Amino acid sequence: GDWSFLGRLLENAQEHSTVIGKVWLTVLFIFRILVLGAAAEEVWGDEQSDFTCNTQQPGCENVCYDRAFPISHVRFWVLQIIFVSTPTLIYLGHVLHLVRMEEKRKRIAGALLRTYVFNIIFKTLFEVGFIAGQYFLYGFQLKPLYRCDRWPCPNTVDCFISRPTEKTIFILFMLAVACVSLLLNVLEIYHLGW
Amino acid sequence: GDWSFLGRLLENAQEHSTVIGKVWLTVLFIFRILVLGAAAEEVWGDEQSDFTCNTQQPGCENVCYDRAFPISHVRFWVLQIIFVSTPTLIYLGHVLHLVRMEEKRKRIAGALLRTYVFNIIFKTLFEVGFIAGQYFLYGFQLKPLYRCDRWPCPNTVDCFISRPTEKTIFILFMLAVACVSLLLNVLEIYHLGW
Amino acid sequence: GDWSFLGRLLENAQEHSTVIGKVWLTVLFIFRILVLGAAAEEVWGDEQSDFTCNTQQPGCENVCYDRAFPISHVRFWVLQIIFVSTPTLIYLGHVLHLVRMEEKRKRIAGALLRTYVFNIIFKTLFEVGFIAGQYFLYGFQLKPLYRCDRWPCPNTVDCFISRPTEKTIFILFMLAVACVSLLLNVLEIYHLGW
Amino acid sequence: GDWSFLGRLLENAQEHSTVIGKVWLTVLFIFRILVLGAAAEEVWGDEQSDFTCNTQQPGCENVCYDRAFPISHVRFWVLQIIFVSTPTLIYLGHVLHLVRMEEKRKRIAGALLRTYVFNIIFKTLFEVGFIAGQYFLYGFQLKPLYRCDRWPCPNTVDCFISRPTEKTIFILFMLAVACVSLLLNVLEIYHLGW
Amino acid sequence: GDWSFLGRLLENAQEHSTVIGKVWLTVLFIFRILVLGAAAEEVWGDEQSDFTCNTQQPGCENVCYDRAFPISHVRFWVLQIIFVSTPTLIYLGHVLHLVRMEEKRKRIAGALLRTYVFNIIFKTLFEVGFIAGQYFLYGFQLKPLYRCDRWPCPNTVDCFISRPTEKTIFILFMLAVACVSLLLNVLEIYHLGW
Amino acid sequence: GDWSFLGRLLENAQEHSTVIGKVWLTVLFIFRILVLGAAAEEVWGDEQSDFTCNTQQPGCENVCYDRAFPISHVRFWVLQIIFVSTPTLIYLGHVLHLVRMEEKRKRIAGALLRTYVFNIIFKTLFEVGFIAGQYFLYGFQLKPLYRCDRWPCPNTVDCFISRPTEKTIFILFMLAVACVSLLLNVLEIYHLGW
Ligand SMILES: CCCCCCCCCCCCCC(=O)OC[C@H](COP(=O)([O-])OCC[N+](C)(C)C)OC(=O)CCCCCCCCCCCCC
Ligand SMILES: CCCCCCCCCCCCCC(=O)OC[C@H](COP(=O)([O-])OCC[N+](C)(C)C)OC(=O)CCCCCCCCCCCCC
Ligand SMILES: CCCCCCCCCCCCCC(=O)OC[C@H](COP(=O)([O-])OCC[N+](C)(C)C)OC(=O)CCCCCCCCCCCCC
Ligand SMILES: CCCCCCCCCCCCCC(=O)OC[C@H](COP(=O)([O-])OCC[N+](C)(C)C)OC(=O)CCCCCCCCCCCCC
Ligand SMILES: CCCCCCCCCCCCCC(=O)OC[C@H](COP(=O)([O-])OCC[N+](C)(C)C)OC(=O)CCCCCCCCCCCCC
Ligand SMILES: CCCCCCCCCCCCCC(=O)OC[C@H](COP(=O)([O-])OCC[N+](C)(C)C)OC(=O)CCCCCCCCCCCCC
Repeated sequence: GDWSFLGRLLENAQEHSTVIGKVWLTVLFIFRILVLGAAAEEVWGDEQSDFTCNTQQPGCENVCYDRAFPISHVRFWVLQIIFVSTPTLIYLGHVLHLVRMEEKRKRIAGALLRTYVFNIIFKTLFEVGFIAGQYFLYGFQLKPLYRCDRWPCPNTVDCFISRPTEKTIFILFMLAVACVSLLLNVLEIYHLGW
Repeated sequence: GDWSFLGRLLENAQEHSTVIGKVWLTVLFIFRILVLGAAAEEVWGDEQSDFTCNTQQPGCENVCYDRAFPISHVRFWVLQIIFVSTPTLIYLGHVLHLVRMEEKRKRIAGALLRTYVFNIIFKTLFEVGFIAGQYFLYGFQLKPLYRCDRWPCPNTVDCFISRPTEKTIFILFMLAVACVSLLLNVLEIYHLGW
Repeated sequence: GDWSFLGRLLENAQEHSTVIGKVWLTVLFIFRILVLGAAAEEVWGDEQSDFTCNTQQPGCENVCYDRAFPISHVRFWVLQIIFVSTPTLIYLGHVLHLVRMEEKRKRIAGALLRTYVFNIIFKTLFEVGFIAGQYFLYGFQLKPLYRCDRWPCPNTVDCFISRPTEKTIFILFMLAVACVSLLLNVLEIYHLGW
Repeated sequence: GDWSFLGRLLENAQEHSTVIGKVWLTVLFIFRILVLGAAAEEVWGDEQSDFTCNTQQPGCENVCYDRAFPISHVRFWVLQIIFVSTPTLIYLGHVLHLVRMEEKRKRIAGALLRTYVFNIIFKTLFEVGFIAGQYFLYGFQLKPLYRCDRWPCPNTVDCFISRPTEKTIFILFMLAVACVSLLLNVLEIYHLGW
Repeated sequence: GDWSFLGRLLENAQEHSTVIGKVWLTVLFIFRILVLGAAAEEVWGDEQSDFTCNTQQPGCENVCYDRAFPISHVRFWVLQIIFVSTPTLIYLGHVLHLVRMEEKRKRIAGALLRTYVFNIIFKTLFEVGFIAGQYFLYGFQLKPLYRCDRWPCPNTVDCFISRPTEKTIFILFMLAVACVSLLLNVLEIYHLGW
Repeated sequence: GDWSFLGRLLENAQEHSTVIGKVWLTVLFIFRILVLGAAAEEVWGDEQSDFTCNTQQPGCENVCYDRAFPISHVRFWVLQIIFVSTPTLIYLGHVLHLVRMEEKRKRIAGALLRTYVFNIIFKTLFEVGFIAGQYFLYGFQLKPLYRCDRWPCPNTVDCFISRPTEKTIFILFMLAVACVSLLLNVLEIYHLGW
């Protein structure tokens, strides 16, 4: 998609953020947004086209793909990116507001300190939450075979998924990127406190 | 699509708007435009391609998809974005006109105050209206099965929709974003009055 | 498509135009160009792919789609945009030429006044003309069923169109946008005269 | 495609050219490049996909499409644009070279006059030539039916073309644009001579 | 594809190059890169999709397309562009290095002269080489029929190619462009020597 | 995909890097990123669409493509580019941090020297590693035939790959580019030490 607006906002965040925060933003842009655009979106292009079920029942493939993949992985990662980014926008807005107020009348202390720490907190929580949701929804291994018993499918039908190994690889890659982001938030807290 | 022109106009609106207004515009750009471009448009890519009806009647799938989905959701959201944005453009134009007039001769009071409040009002009305239209047209749950009795379909035919669960998720996501926009307009009114 | 060049020219037109003219250009960019790019072009993507005729005759679907839709709607709107825009480019060029001449030697009167009024006139005429052509070619309701008797089709065949309801909606939307443009040209004339 | 580089060069040409030349370049950008990108390329998207021949012979559709359409129209127009543009680049380069030489040492006369006139000449010749080639290759009406007798086709087979009416419309549109370009070159010559 | 980076580098090369070199770069950008992007890539879009073999043997079309077209033409031209461009980048880098060194301490002679001449030489060699490779691999006429005897094909099968005439036209066009580039390099050498 | 952000970061790296480093970055941008975008991604577009297995077993093609190509080549190259780039970003960040610190108070020595050398080291290791992984996973020749015995396939089935020769060519091209990158890192080390 088009991430230019968010790109500008997060560059401005880089202008006003800790070094570890800059590392976090660079990770976000290179290892998550870029990887989705260049690589992952082409793996999931034929997710439903190349999803094959051994049946002659109309509508069984559709409902079985819907049950196998309620939300697609790529979409889930998109939402994860947006949500983990939002706190940074909040902090950047607080900063610009204080700057405008100073200008009206006539560098991390007071409200900025607290707000930044809270930003860190929320980023961490959201990240952990998406990780856990991904685990409980799919785990971290996409098996080639999916057995479906949803109406209109007669008895249990066997269905086969496109590119399970490649998808598995990218699932783990993005999970590792998320864990790196968590480590970076922890390091930022430590740096602040000491 | 290409939202760059609107992007520039709404950035200019950010230059001249309340803090809560800036939050509203950031929500608009990140949670609605971006989500449509990156995520939702790929969910609805195969809306009619993967729409399957259990019949051998030529033309039944077409008329049954037309009856099930008169306007697509993504298109409806596009129109919603445009319409909720228009008032902001009107207010921005009023502002630039007053600036040009001052320049000819030789900061929210008088006409700007009223016009801004009215902008808020219209944004709210339009938002609520689209929400209600969405509800009365589709509700907020897209069932996998759609039973169609429209000519040329013989008797009632069963038809099956692509990605009902994912579409349901995104419907609710966008509804929640709209409700957040409403809360923001209310907060802006309150801030003005007090 | 790519409207950037025209975008720049019409922004320059905004630099030199009446307030109502600025409103007209904003309408052009937001409600016509943007709507086509984001929404309408995806409705008409499968116009011929999902056009189904109940026959086993080779070539009947092609000739029946050609007879049903001689020019596609989206293409017609593209041409409408270009043509209604041209006068504005003519006026902008007259303006830049006078500016260059002043520069050589060493704000709406004389030739600029007349030329601007004529621009208005032409914009109006073209708009009305496209509206009427659209009406006489298609009307403003796209029926799902189209009965075709063109060779090689044997006797009369029934053919079915993709997304008739959505297309009908967008037809009316664009017609209303055109009528708004007409009202704006009328208002601009009135403002000039008084 | 991507016409940005050529766009920049021809904008520079506008910086150094007659008023009628500026009109010519605006015509080139709006009525030929833009129309191809936004409209014509979508008419010819399914030129071979929706080309249907009434036969069961493998390879007959391919050779019959190749014989019906040796070069596609859109490609022919692309080449026409490039070739009619080249002279303008030559003149612009002559100009920049003279400017650089003046700079080394320490507004249409001499070499610039001749070179510009010759540019006009070549533009005219190329235009007329492409027009005539288009006529002799296709004429200006694309008939729906094409009868093909090329091996491997057995006896004569009937083949049917996609969107003949729409293609016919756009053929005539582009021909009229080319004739307007010719009129503009003639007017430029007249302006120079008088 | 995206040629913007290379575009910037070669514009910088234009800043520091002979007039004939500027002509060469303009040829490169307009007649080779642009033609590929706008025109040729759409001719070769369905190279394998519309490649039809008269057989019922699974896998024969794949191996016969692979034997007929080991490397596609468009890809070959892409590589040709890259390779003929590289020397220019080398010369530009030599230039910028000398400029930086002058800056540290505190216009074609010495090392720059030799390096530029060598650039010319390499460009010529590479060009000639690609031309000859194209000839020995395909010649300059793409016949519609290709007879294939590669396993798993039983005996010899007849296979038919998409758009042979159009491809033939573009092959010759690009060959002529390459010969023009050669003439330009020769002219540049002559200009230097005299 | 979209490499603009990385492009900016690596341009900044060029601002602060050795000449051989600049050559390395130019190689990265021209011979790896550009080649993937313009050429390789179109070779691997139909990797699974045109993958044909001689069987009537549902799901055998999917599992046999997954076993033949666990990760696609293009995706592997994408990851290779990202990883070999990361060290350069680390070094650039170290540099900008030292610059900011100098600014607070009031050119390759100390920490910058070590960090740069380590960057070189890591780039080399990663490169070699990806090379070896590519070899052990696929080798450097993609055979047309792949024999598959994975469930649900009955006994051993023959499967055929799209464009094996072209893919083989590009595999070797990218391997040679990687070896050139290795030579450049070695040359940079030598230049530093002497
Ligand atoms: C503010 C934070 C709010 C958090 C709210 C959490 C709400 C949790 C509701 C718990 C209801 C559980 C009941 C249930 O769900 O019924 C079981 C059903 C799965 O059925 P199954 O066991 O057969 O396996 C499924 C196999 N299949 C994947 C092929 C289908 O559904 C599942 O378990 C899938 C559950 C997926 C949960 C996704 C949570 C996303 C959290 C995002 C947080 C973002 C923070 C900003
Ligand atoms: C300035 C504001 C003007 C507002 C004008 C509102 C006009 C309301 C006209 C009321 C006519 C009702 C009669 C009717 O419509 O016949 C019923 C028919 C649905 O048939 P059904 O009951 O079988 O279920 C349908 C199930 N199916 C979805 C699968 C097809 O159609 C429906 O109800 C669908 C109705 C959808 C209404 C959409 C309203 C959009 C408002 C946008 C506001 C924007 C403000 C800027
Ligand atoms: C400078 C201005 C010049 C204006 C020139 C106007 C020329 C008018 C020529 C009049 C000839 C009428 C004879 C005729 O056309 O035979 C009837 C035939 C339709 O047959 P049908 O009755 O069975 O229904 C058709 C149903 N079907 C749509 C499914 C096919 O064709 C039609 O009526 C369709 C006619 C469509 C007219 C489109 C006019 C566009 C104007 C654009 C103006 C732009 C200004 C800048
Ligand atoms: C520097 C200027 C050089 C100009 C060189 C002109 C060379 C002319 C060669 C004359 C040879 C004629 C013999 C011939 O060609 O055999 C006839 C054959 C058509 O067979 P057919 O009669 O059955 O109808 C064809 C029906 N079908 C279209 C469905 C296939 O081919 C045709 O006539 C098609 C001929 C198409 C000519 C295209 C000329 C393009 C000029 C571009 C100028 C650009 C200037 C910068
Ligand atoms: C630094 C410069 C290094 C240059 C190295 C040149 C190496 C030449 C190796 C010579 C081996 C010849 C043996 C051979 O190849 O066996 C014959 C076989 C073709 O079989 P066939 O006769 O049946 O016809 C083929 C018909 N079919 C196209 C449908 C398949 O293959 C062919 O001849 C096709 C040969 C294609 C050669 C392409 C050379 C590209 C040069 C690029 C230079 C770039 C400079 C920067
Ligand atoms: C920090 C560095 C960590 C490096 C960790 C290396 C871990 C190595 C694990 C070794 C396990 C070997 C067991 C195994 O794998 O079972 C054999 C199985 C292949 O079965 P097969 O023999 O039948 O042939 C396969 C033919 N087929 C391609 C059509 C499927 O799998 C294979 O061998 C394929 C193995 C592919 C290895 C890819 C390594 C990528 C390294 C990237 C380094 C990036 C540095 C930043």
